[PDB]
Order: sequence, then structure tokens, then C-alpha cells
Amino acid sequence: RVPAFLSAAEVEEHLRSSSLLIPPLETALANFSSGPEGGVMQPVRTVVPVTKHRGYLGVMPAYSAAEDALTTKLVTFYEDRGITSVVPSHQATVLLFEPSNGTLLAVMDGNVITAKRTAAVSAIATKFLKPPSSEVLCILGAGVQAYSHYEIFTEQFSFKEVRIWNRTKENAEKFADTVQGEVRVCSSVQEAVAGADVIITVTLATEPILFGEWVKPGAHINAVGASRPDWRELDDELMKEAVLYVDSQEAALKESGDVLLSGAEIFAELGEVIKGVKPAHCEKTTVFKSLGMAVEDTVAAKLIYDSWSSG
Amino acid sequence: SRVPAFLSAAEVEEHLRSSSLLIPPLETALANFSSGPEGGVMQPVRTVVPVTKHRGYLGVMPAYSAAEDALTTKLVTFYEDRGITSVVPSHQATVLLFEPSNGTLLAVMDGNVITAKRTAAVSAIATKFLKPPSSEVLCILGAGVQAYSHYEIFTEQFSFKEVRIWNRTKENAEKFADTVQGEVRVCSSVQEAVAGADVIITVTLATEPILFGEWVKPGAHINAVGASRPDWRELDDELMKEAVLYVDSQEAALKESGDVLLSGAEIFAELGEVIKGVKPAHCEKTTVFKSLGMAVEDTVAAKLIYDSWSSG
Ligand SMILES: NC(=O)C1=CN([C@@H]2O[C@H](COP(=O)(O)OP(=O)(O)OC[C@H]3O[C@@H](n4cnc5c(N)ncnc54)[C@@H](OP(=O)(O)O)[C@@H]3O)[C@@H](O)[C@H]2O)C=CC1
Ligand SMILES: NC(=O)C1=CN([C@@H]2O[C@H](COP(=O)(O)OP(=O)(O)OC[C@H]3O[C@@H](n4cnc5c(N)ncnc54)[C@@H](OP(=O)(O)O)[C@@H]3O)[C@H](O)[C@@H]2O)C=CC1
Repeated sequence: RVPAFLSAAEVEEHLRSSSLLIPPLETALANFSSGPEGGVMQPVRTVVPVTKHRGYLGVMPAYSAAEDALTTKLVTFYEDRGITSVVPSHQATVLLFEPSNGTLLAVMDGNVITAKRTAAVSAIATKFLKPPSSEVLCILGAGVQAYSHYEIFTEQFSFKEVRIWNRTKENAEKFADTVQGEVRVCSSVQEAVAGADVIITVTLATEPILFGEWVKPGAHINAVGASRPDWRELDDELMKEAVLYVDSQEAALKESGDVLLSGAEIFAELGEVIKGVKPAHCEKTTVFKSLGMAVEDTVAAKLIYDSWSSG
Repeated sequence: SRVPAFLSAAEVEEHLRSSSLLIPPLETALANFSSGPEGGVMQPVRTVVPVTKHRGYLGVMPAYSAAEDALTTKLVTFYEDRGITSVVPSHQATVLLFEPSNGTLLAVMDGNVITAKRTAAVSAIATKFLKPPSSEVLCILGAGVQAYSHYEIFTEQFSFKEVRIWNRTKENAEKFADTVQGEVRVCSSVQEAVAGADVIITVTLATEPILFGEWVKPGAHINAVGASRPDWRELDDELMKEAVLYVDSQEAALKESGDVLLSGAEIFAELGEVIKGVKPAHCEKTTVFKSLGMAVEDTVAAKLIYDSWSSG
């Protein structure tokens, strides 16, 4: 018995659509937030800073009884060293084990899983915290997460207008050119968020790039970047003013610079909202701080492995 | 990007073969780990995911060591004992090695042999530092994977006039004595096994104390390898209370060692500290080395083998 290897291509083929991840993900998020009865054993992510290379190794193990899946995702991301750069990308790989045996069943690309699963979770949050009538969508960033998010948002919702802003203008244009559907390339984040109902922040910025003073009251913001406790994408007033929702409180309190450096108070976990124990103040300016959780990779890894296994 | 290389258990055995050769690089790693930040080792405490409905555990052990510039993560799975029903093997491990600068997963390799040898080597290091000044009788409690690896390196590293073994299941202690090279006295009770023993090795999956201080010869050195969970024990309160306690990692012991926690024993020092000389080795006193296993120990191993492998 040797572990099977699933290429990125083989994964894209058994996952195929991230909008299909929504249901199993809503379940996982709810189960994760329903404490022990939820069946998910997820310790907070551990990060190993590889300081001499300005990078980080993240390990995300999880067991979920509901679908009886035992996995662990390992990720590596290296700091932006400035605009002309040249940095190595986010890299992930997921390992799936036999829950009863402990045998390593498969090692698979985690890049597409990470792309698709993060976008799906943001979509779930948006479908819950998005305000009454919700016309304009704004995306800050133009990397892997930008595309995955755009893909599922245009599929799951209907925006009269979609905007994008990127520190490097040429990439925001490349984005608008390669994506299906029209997108307005903006030259400043304040122009991009001007009157925006839903905003998505997926950058590698360490200092605030979105200031609450530019945000339209009641807008929902998916804060996906800044997964270190000394990095920020949002301002103190945005963090101050808005009703804060996260995927995991323990994770936020350990990894979100935006939550920590601002001293904002966590209102609830997305899982709580999904199940109904916490209210969705979608009429108020909301912020969903996403850090990523092991169980989210578990449900995906599982789905894929079964699909793969079927042949 | 690169497709990760896969190293089978057999290929690991081929590129890694006398656990004795791991001793030097391991002493370095242990010293570096205990020399704080200057040591270059970034090792957060092991995280364990209990897989409750299967009575098992998933352990993740990531680490970066600048000295040898290696970035790895070992993933382990072990299931509580059940007797004959126990799953087989009880421990499964796999190590992943990454390119420290780009983050690319260079290789996924069997971790079973690494775990077996790495652990035995570390216990050997502790024993070589901690053992009484006339150490003649060796006693092993247990007869599984760790018992063999420990036996192998202890016989090669040290000179005992006598070696003893005790195992809950007598038939396996006998199978052990018959399979191993060199003579071993199979004992019918732990108390008989440790009677007058200078160095003791406990490598069982017991959750309740099996070794009581009352049977221990004053000055004996004990390598406490099992009971890696914070509600498992192998040693009793008297042994834990009267002995000078040494561990591999304080943070790890205070989080995972039931023996340390349930007894409320006070950690005297880290093995890394004594290796470097910052802490004393009270080898004339009854000592206990609580081993939990550390990621960096798998790091140095994984690296050594990956280099040998990509060479020839
Ligand atoms: N410190 C570290 O770096 C590491 C520690 N370990 C630990 O070392 C231990 C042994 O590992 P390994 O040899 O691979 O596992 P094995 O499955 O090979 O263990 C076999 C041993 O378990 C013993 N045993 C099980 N239950 C009991 C019991 N309740 N009381 C008396 N003895 C019992 C004996 O079982 P039986 O009666 O059926 O023969 C047998 O000798 C475990 O605690 C393991 O987690 C492992 C790796 C590293
Ligand atoms: N919530 C979660 O589960 C997850 C959160 N994350 C987070 O999402 C983010 C984006 O990830 P991903 O898209 O995969 O990574 P990418 O490498 O694809 O990020 C590209 C983006 O980084 C932006 N960026 C980089 N540096 C700066 C800067 N300092 N300030 C302004 N923007 C900058 C833009 O760079 P440029 O101008 O050079 O094009 C570009 O839009 C964070 O980096 C982070 O890892 C990631 C995965 C999951």
C-alpha cells in the first residue's frame, strides 16, 4: 500500500465547481461551531515562520466525524518583497488518511482546493451578510483568490456592476481581460469601493489598504488576506464600525492582525449564523474575517477522493 | 512546479542505516533547540487531533531548522491499545520535506523507520548523559517497534552485562528474545525486570502506570518513551516525585505528558541544555528522561536521507 498522488489537474477534474462545495461547507462550518456535538476536531492552525526566506509553513489538520474524514493541509506562502518583486506563490498539498487505520490514502494538490474552498466560504458569508439590495461588487486584488472569488460570485449572485482594483494596474487589466463578463478597472481603492455593496479583499498587503471612511454603510466585506497577526488590510474605523464575523474565533484571535491590532470584538462565527444561533446584521456594515480552516479542506479533500475512488 | 518524489520505507532504510550515525546531528539539533532563538530551530509544540470515534490520534510535527536549512513536517497516526484487537501497525508516519526558499514539496517519505531510529537514538543520547556510573543491567518494558530499535542501538552504543525484557503479553517478550541478537532474560513481572536495573526503557502503550518507583534501584536512569497523551501514564507518582526529571521539550511535556502532568512533577531541564552544558546531569541520582518526540528530530533525519537519496 502506497499513497495515491492526485495532480492539480486530477483535482480540478473531481471538484469541477466550487459552487457545489457550498452545501457541504455550510454543514462543516455549522458543525465546527456547534462545539463537540459537531463532530469536528480542529485544533488551531500552526504556523512555522521560515524567517531566513521570509516565508511561512502552515499546517492544518482536522478530523470530521460527520463525513468521517481525516486530513491535513500543508501550506507555504512567502512574503511580498515589493511591487517589482519576485516571490514564490502559495503552495498547498493535502494528505488524506484512513480514519480507522491511520494509513495515508492520498497526497493531493491543495492549490485548487484552497482556491475553490476559500471562494465558496466567502460566497456563503456573502449570501448571509449581503445587504438588502446588493448591486455593486468590488474586488481588491487580482491573484489566485481574486479569480476563484470572481468565478463563484458571478455564478452565485447577480451584480449590476463588478469592480476591481490592484496595486499593480496592469494585472487588474489582465484580470478584466481574461475574466468572462464586464469588470471596471479602478485606479484607487476608494474609487473601487465607492458605493460598493459587497467587497472582497484578497491581497498580500500587510498595511491597511481599505479605510472604513470610503465604505458605504451596510456593505459586506470579505476580508480574506492578512492571515498573519501583524498584517492588516482593513483600517481601525472599518474594524471599529462594522459587525465582525469570523470563521473561527480562536483562529482570528491568533492570526488576524486586522482583529488583533484593532482590538475589535468578534460578534460571531459564520457557523453560528448558518445554524441560526447568531443573528445576521446584514443591514449594518459587516466584515467577515476569513482565515481558512482545516475542516474546509477536509470536506473538499474527501469529496474529491471519493469521486476519484469511484473509478 | 515539481512533482514530489516518493521515498518508500525500503528506500529510507537504504539511505538511513545505523541509527547510531544519527546521534551527532541529533545532539546538535537538541542543543540548538534548547539554545532558544539563537539555535535557529523554529519548532512549535506538536498538535494532536484526536479521532475519537476510531480511538486514534493524528499528530502533526512541523519544524524549520536554519542550521541545516531544512523545512519538514512529520504526520503521525497511532491508535490506543485494545489488546489483540489493536490496529497494526499501531503507529503510521510520513514525513514531508519542503524547499525552504520556494516552499515546493520536494519529497514525501515513509516516517516509520525514521520514527523508530530517531527515537531510539535520542534515548541513547539521554542514556549516555544520564546513566549511573556503573551501568551493567539494562531493562526494557515493552516489545514493539520501539523496543527493537532501542535494543538495537543500546547494545551497539553501550555494554551491559545483562539485558532484560518484560511485556504484558509474555509470548511477545519471548518472540523478542528469540528474534534479537544477543542474550536477553525474559521476566514475568515488571518488578523482576527492573530489580537492580541501571538503565530502564519504557516503550509501551499503557495508559496506567506500570513502573513503580518502589522497585527502582537508586540512581537508575529511565527512558520514558510511551504515554504521549496528557492522560496516559507509564510511571507512578513516587518514581516521578523522587527522580530528577529531564525532558526533550518542556512546552511539549507540559502539554502531552500525563506522567509529568498527573504527577505534578517539576521539570529540571531539557536534554538539549545538558548536552550543551547549561544544565547538570545528576547521573548518580535516579533520573527520568521523558521523551515525547520533536519535529526537529525528524527534520535532521529527513534531511540526511533526502541528501543521500538525491545523490547516489
Ligand atoms: N517518545 C517518542 O519519540 C516516541 C514515543 N512513542 C511511543 O512509544 C510507545 C511504543 O511504540 P511502538 O513500539 O511503536 O508501538 P507498538 O504497537 O509496537 O507497542 C507494542 C507494546 O505495547 C505494549 N502494551 C500495549 N498496551 C499495554 C498495556 N496497556 N500495558 C502494558 N503494555 C502494553 C505491549 O503490548 P502487548 O501486550 O500486546 O505485546 C507491546 O510491547 C508508544 O507509547 C508510542 O506512542 C513512539 C514513537 C516516538
Ligand atoms: N481566508 C483564507 O482561507 C485564505 C486567505 N488567504 C489570503 O488571501 C490573500 C491573497 O492570496 P492569493 O490570491 O492566493 O495570493 P496571490 O499571490 O495570488 O496574491 C496576489 C495579490 O497580492 C496583492 N498584493 C501583494 N502585495 C501587495 C501589497 N503589499 N499591497 C497591495 N496588494 C498587494 C496583489 O499583488 P500584485 O499587485 O503584485 O499583483 C495581487 O492582487 C492573501 O495573500 C492571503 O494568503 C489565502 C488563502 C486562503
